[PDB]
Amino acid sequence: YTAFLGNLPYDVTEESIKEFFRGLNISAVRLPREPSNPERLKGFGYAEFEDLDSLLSALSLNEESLGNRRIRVDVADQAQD
Repeated sequence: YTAFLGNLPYDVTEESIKEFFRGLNISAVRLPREPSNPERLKGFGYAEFEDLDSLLSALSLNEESLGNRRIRVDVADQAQD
């Protein structure tokens, strides 16, 4: 499945979601942020997730109000859906 978020207050994606996102492993994480060195905080990410475990957290974990930015998490298709 694919989980994309509204806006990340600092915990965005890529390693962060892979671990913070939830209980299950996510196949991939695409965040407009570059952690290779920059370490940016924006709002808009996508991850391939089992959702299952993620779905539970993704439903609540997400949309949290952080400072002035909330990251929404929703399940978006999977391979071919």
